[PDB]
Amino acid sequence: SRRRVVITGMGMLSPLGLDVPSSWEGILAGRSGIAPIEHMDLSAYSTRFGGSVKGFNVEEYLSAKEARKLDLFIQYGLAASFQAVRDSGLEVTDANRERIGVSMGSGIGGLTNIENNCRSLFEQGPRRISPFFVPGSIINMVSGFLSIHLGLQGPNYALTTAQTTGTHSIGMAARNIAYGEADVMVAGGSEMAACGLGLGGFGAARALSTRNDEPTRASRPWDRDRDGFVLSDGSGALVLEELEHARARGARIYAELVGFGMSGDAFHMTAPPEDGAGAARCMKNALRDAGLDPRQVDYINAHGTSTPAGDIAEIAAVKSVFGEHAHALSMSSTKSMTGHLLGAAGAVEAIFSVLALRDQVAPPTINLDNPDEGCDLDLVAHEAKPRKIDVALSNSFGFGGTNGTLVFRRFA
Amino acid sequence: SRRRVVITGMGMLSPLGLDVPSSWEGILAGRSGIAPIEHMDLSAYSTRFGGSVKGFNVEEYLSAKEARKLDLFIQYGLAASFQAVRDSGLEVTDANRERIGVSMGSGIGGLTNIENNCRSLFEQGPRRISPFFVPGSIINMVSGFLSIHLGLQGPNYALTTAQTTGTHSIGMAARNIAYGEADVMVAGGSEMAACGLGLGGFGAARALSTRNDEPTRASRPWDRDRDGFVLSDGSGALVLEELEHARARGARIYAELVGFGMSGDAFHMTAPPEDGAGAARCMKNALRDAGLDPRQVDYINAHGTSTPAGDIAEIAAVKSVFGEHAHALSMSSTKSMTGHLLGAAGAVEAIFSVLALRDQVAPPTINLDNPDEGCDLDLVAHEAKPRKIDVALSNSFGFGGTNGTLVFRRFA
Ligand SMILES: CC(C)CNC(=O)c1cc[nH]n1
Ligand SMILES: CC(C)CNC(=O)c1cc[nH]n1
Repeated sequence: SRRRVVITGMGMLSPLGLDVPSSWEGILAGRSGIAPIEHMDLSAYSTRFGGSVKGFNVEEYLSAKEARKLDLFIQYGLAASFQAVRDSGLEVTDANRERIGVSMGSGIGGLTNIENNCRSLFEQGPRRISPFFVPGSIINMVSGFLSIHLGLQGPNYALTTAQTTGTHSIGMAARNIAYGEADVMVAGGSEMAACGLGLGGFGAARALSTRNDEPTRASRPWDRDRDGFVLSDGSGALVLEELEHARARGARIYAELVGFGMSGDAFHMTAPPEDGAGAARCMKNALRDAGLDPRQVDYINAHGTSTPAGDIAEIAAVKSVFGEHAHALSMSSTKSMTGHLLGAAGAVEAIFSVLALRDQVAPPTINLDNPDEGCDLDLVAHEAKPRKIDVALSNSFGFGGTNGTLVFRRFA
Repeated sequence: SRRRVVITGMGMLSPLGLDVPSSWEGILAGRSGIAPIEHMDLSAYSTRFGGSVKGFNVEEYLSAKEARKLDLFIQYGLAASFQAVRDSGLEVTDANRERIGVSMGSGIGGLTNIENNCRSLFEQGPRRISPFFVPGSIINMVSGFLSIHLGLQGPNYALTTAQTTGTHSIGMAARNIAYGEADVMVAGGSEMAACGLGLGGFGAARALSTRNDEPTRASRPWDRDRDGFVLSDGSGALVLEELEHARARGARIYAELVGFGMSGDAFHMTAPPEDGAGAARCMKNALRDAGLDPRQVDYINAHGTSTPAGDIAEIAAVKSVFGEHAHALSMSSTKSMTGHLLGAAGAVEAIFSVLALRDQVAPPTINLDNPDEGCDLDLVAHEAKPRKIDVALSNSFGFGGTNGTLVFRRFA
């Protein structure tokens, strides 16, 4: 029946690093990747900072000629994907290429490319729209280009569930493997929404921290003085592999993906219910999916976006699911350091949860200077905490009240 | 052993009609929904026609104020979804709401809303971007809004696989039910890409027919004079239901969804391999998934987009999968009449495949006046053909060489 699914490769671009080891070092050091934005003039914007991928060189991966036609989210997705596949040691052959697929998603996709092509259309005319505009901007083309570059003939798709995308992409890819639709999936998310429409759109919703004077202090999940999320760019990709397939080739296994939960809040497009009932249903689904006692959960990588409503509803959900055990587990928001990578948030955070299992350390929630009312769990304030982690849970919640939970455990 | 999945409700907005029965009356009458586009100045564009939804009244579904918050593609997906739920007679209760989910996707999503917000951003600056710009434009908001409106707490997601979206959405929803993760899913696709960036984008890629003098004859799949696809808008939704759940409430069952296939070409971004090998793999995968012999297929609803390369490669794939049986089955492109609904193409064509089973009639390929070299199958040229149909296949192929096949069978 269901096969087991393990993680054999990981790849990342984040505001903390151009790969997983560099990003993970920043996470354990409590380093902010948040800074005033340099690539554009934001003087008319109420938010002028975020998590950029600094010093990204697409020519470490792709020819300048190809990169020129690709939105940054595609470039970032491909880079993370290429890293994950190399990290896995997998050899794509005629014998296995039909069994290897990709599910790399995005919440927003090629908004920069769309904004630039809009400029061309309105300032000049449709004769100035790029012939590459559509395939260089649409969300499924991380999966599409990665399949073309590596010869992957397996299931090829893209999820778009806003800030849940990365979590759902990994969960559904794991289901593809579990049910025998594939033996290997490259799965994760990528995002680059840091153009005028992205910063302006989230700005127009009053969703973003306006702490321009101290950008590294802006993302402060569960802190009394939090005032909305920090917009960040990048990508995470994991190589997911059927367990017996991984054993057969002698793959290095990072961890086992044991649980995946999905749910809808069915409450509000942009706001969670105050009790976090949707997050609670999702986590319980994932825990049952994993065949676990909630007391087995040692570490939660929270969605923890630094929004007033979101942070407290997530505490509410965790308290509901874990009762007294909510006081024994460690929960942290790596968004304290990375900001909110939106569609990629769940992907980089799946990787941070797996590395919490490899290194037996809970990443910190930086900036948690004054926990808010009812935020009385172990939220790993300020500094990484070495502790026993056998089971780690990663939560993502998105616009539309779409929820995803991944459960990872150490593997023998 | 998996659970069986049946279709109990369908909804649609197409260039042929504001519901399923009006659209299907057009399909079987050989009617075109293609006309010069009226909603904009297309003087600088090489294509000035497409398949618009004519006379759509969002206030039959939403308050004017809910509707102002949402891109047209979201309005269209909600319309089709509300039709399908209503058509199914399903009653959402506290007992079942956790078992009812939604997978409504889009290929390109909120291009019109992005265009309109770009105009404000460049004319007046970011203070003029709508607060609802992001949640009202993102592809998962059909799934999100439908779940909030109907109280659906089951799996909530959206696929974006370009022109394969509707096929994949329906196939993965069917997997959700087959493997016990939901009892009911609303699945399909919506698209409204007939704006400047849509006609501009595909036009820059020379992907579109430029037959501005005869818009109704532009979409001519397998015809020697074909010159690119016709851009169309609309939406398809199906209520997928676990068979025992459908029978227990006395649901009317249109057909059974017995097979789903996915594959990647891993070849080119916008053109198939000339042998259609990825499409051949995808169809074999869906037939193996259904436990069917190729000889059991009576009707194929082709991808059939009216592109020089795609039409011919789809013939090669069908000839390769079905050998001698390629000449017994009937295959037609309803895009001859509807044009290419992109992300919604596979959703409306799944509905047309189900109604081909219900009514025992292969819809025509209109405008097939001079079939091209090797286009010598039964392509149902010009006129609907009544015939035995026990098994219908629906193919969708999209940018990145992402392929999906659905297999439907008569339910007695
Ligand atoms: C609905 C919003 C956009 C995201 N939701 C959360 O932040 C959350 C927290 C607890 N449950 N959902
Ligand atoms: C790969 C493009 C975007 C579409 N694909 C086809 O048209 C096709 C035909 C036979 N096999 N693939």
